[PDB]
Amino acid sequence: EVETFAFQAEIAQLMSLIINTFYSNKEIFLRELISNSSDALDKIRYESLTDPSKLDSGKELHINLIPNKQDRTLTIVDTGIGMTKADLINNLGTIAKSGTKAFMEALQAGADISMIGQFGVGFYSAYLVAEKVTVITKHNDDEQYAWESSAGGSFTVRTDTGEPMGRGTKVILHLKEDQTEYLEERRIKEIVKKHSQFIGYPITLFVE
Ligand SMILES: CCCCn1c(Cc2ccc3c(c2)OCO3)nc2c(N)ncnc21
Repeated sequence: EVETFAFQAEIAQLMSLIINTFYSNKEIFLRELISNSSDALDKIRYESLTDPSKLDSGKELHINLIPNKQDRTLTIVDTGIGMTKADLINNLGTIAKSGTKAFMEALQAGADISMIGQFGVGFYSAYLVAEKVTVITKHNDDEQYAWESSAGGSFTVRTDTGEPMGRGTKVILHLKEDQTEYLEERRIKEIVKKHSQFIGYPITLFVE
């Protein structure tokens, strides 16, 4: 069964801003997602130092970038801590409420969209390039879930029956028709080198 939820009004407002504002420097979505992956990998690494069994779901700590021109998706995969149902439905939105307010305040005063990551809401920059985002995630203490949203004020959560992932998160970007450059090897390499060159985990860019 699929459950449908409304975003909090402030998140919905953030998403509409991201979708609606004219802003050409869209490529920053990728460093925001890689940065989120890096934080998640830091988290499981740290937690495993006092409970080694937390890596029974997989010892390798890495990031994969997987373009698929047939499906028109760019997927950012990590083996980080993953997210629980409670994260997906309630807790991330709760935390994002204050970040959104600060960000939207910063934007008048002359900040720009590239600075979104300073406010803890960089995930939503995915909507600069994606018409739909699907997030598949597995946390040690919980089941594998699929979260999905095409914005418009709602998202869904379902238990995921797909290929079990062990532990971590896949963000599947269903790209807008005019954003297929982010499926091109040379373009992704350029962006990673420019914005994500010092991430402390291997980033493997898959080819097609
Ligand atoms: C705000 C950072 C924590 C939430 N989070 C995020 C950011 C985020 C925020 C909101 C989200 C979301 C993801 O999926 C659905 O809603 N990415 C990851 C990740 N790769 N691994 C673990 N946790 C993540």
